Amino acid sequence: QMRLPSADVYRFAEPDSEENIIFEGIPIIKAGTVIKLIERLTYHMYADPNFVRTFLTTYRSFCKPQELLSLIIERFEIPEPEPTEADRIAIENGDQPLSAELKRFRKEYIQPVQLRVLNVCRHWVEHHFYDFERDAYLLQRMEEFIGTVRGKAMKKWVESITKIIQRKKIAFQSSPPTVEWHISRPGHIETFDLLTLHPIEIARQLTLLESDLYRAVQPSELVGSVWTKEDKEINSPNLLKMIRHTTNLTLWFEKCIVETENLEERVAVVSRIIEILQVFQELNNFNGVLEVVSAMNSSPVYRLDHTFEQIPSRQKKILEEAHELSEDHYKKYLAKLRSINPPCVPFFGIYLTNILKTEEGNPEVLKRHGKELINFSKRRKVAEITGEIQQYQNQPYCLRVESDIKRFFENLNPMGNSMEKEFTDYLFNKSLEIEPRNPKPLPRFPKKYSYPLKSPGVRPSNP
Repeated sequence: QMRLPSADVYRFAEPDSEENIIFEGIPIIKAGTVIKLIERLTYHMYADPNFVRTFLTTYRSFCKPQELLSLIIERFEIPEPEPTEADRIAIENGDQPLSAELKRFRKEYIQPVQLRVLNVCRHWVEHHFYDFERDAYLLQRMEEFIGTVRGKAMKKWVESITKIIQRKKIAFQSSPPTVEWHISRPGHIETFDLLTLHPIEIARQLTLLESDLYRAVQPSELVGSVWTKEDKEINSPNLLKMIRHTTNLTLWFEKCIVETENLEERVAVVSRIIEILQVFQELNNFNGVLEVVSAMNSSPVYRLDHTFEQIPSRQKKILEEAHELSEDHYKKYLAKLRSINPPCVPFFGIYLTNILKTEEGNPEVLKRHGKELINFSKRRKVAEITGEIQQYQNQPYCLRVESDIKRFFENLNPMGNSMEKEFTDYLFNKSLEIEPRNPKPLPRFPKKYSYPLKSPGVRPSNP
């Protein structure tokens, strides 16, 4: 083969050994030092698409962005062998032509490695620009590096990378159905509520909202269970925003239910929420369907036997059928998802559960002769889970946004100023009040709504 740089001048020349890289054409990396991982992330022998994508999605769980950039730049700066004093003089004179060995080295090692590095930089800014958005110094270094790279073969890469960075920094194929209105009138946000807005529109606007929340979540926000750790707000902003939306919506449904003390009005409320679930299902917004199921199964709501006994049989069946989605480890849901095409808002809860388990259930590193190697197979397993999330992030819903309804829901704050525990306890105590435990009979309560409770139904007013 050909002689690579000396270890005392280039760190990525160290031959592979059982102590620096472990494998599972193109072998699969199981573990290794950051150095070897980076070496293979830009291997000169061949391209490694799957490793590049997996590495860029999960590296933060084992290497800082600043250090990664330093490492790939260090990788890029390949030194050439130093000449002797005899060779130096031989060059001043016209003694010999350019070393065929050096020519080969430049062509077979340096150029290919350098191109691999630029390919990583390209994928980095294209799929994970948020690293540079969150760290200005990082963006400066990258731009400085790319901005000084010079070479005929690399010009095209510099151009491409530069274009992506620029556009990142600055930053209906069909007629949608007519917006539906019920009691509340357009523009009159003061009357907006669960029973006053049209159930169809509540479902549509929530689907649009949830679709956007979903599409913004990046896989790296789940890697290393970072959304549950100290720097969660920085590493998982999009994921938290969606989780919080879900918590708030579920709590809002529960709230609407238990605060409606009159039995007939509460039955009306539950029935309307189920109608909303019907439209969520209609739009393939499983996230929404399950938020409803979650509310119905909550401590304060599930125990309201007199309320569920009073809802229409047809809706009891509709709720039962949807409830089956989560049953037995989401067996029915997972099967249903496999044959679904977008637009769709998948249930996210499952991804979080699986990752938490995979993250806790696997070792951060792998011991070899006492040396800690990064367990890359673990990262590949997590990437397998997150890779599924991106499936429905590219197709928008053909539904028109209603800015006022959208705002109403973006601002939902069921808990008011009270805290989590305090509110959850309040809801359960409200449940016990409207439907007391066994011995005590069901007390009657006065109506709280002054408008009709009759639902307009979930069939769009197309005519």
